[PDB]
Amino acid sequence: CPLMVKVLDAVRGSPAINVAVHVFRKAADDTWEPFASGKTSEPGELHGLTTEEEFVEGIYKVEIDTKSYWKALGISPFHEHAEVVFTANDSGPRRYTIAALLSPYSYSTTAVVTNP
Amino acid sequence: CPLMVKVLDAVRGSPAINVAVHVFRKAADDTWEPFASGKTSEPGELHGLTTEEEFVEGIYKVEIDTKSYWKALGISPFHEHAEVVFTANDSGPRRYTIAALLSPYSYSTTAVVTNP
Amino acid sequence: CPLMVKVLDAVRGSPAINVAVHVFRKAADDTWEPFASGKTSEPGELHGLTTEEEFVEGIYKVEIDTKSYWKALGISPFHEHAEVVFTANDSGPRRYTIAALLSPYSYSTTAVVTNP
Amino acid sequence: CPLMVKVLDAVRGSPAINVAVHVFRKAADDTWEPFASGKTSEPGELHGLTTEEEFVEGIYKVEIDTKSYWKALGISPFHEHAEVVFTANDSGPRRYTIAALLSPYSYSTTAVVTNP
Repeated sequence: CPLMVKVLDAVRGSPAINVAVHVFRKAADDTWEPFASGKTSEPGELHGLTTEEEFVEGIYKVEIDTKSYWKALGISPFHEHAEVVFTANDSGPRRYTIAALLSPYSYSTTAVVTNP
Repeated sequence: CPLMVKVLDAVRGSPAINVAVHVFRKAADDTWEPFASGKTSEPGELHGLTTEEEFVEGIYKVEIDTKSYWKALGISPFHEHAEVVFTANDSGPRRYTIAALLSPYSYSTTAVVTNP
Repeated sequence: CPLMVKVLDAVRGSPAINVAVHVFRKAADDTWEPFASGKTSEPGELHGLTTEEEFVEGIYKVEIDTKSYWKALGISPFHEHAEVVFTANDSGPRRYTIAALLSPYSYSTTAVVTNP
Repeated sequence: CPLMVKVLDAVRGSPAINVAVHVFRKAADDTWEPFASGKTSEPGELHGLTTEEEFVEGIYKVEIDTKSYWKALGISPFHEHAEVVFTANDSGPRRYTIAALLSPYSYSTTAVVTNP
């Protein structure tokens, strides 16, 4: 798993479950092309997005469908989605965790990059 | 001001100066049209992006060029930029402050929305 | 002002009004002596806590009564309060802004430190 | 494990390793008495602080020794420590994760409370 997404709900103090997440990779022609997607699990995580072979260096975007999550809870949100845009770099072996901490009018995102 | 952006540096405990900011508005053909741009000042703020008249209802994207900010300080950060995407003015004119708090591998962004 | 506190509500996207704040200073006998207190105003700010003369070097604690804030809105939050503990003025007078961004089960706090 | 602590470094994008963490419980006489402590592991976590039997309802404080962590990295920090103060509540079965995301001049803390 070179790429995992973890989403937390700062209002309820809980994993954010059933959050849609879409990953895109920037193509040679500079448009965003679909790469992987899924929905977060009960632990708030999305595993199995990609493989070491497929996850080559390049620019990626992770879009987290925050608005739909809040709407499901009846809470009026600010953002359409949370967007995380980064370059994958081969720099020796690496695993990327993209974490997001959600509130209705605020989010934080952190990258935890480790070497197994 | 109907739209202001404020950027803070969590490493230095200071406003983030000279950060480039680009604002886009989603067009009828679902493309991101350039709307406004500027750079943060010494207090870490960007004022004067738009006017109440020009700032109509729509979906806006505020792009904060965090990578260039970090690189100029000698840090190779994780993200390319911070993106903030939101519907504005859909229940009438509001004033929006988009704040961002920057660290090399993490950022948070908050919206403060007031009714004039 | 040598010390200002600003508090934002991440649920509502608004300043956090009427939040009680208590400031302490560590005494020679290592107890926390009351230093100043107040409540945030409509812009979510608390000004006028102290003066450059009174705000000597020391270890200070800013206690933000977040629990009472949430409870008044109908939310049972996780934390009792937010505590911010720091050495101040040890390389001469500075101006400190202590910011806090509140959610029911999460908060962040940032310091912006400037030299007048 | 009814109580776990997880600490992340927002500057390096990594778990925060070898961070001292002290837990206190508020005694009948209203003073803070030592309850548990340890240092974070390579994954940035501290497990095994307490047991279900010992972790009774009451007010707890988790102190995270952030200053020492930054100092070890040669980075000048703002806070003496990060302090998390909360009431443990029996509300059916519960597991508490106290997460902290560290920057030199800012931290966030989140409680993730789940039911196994």
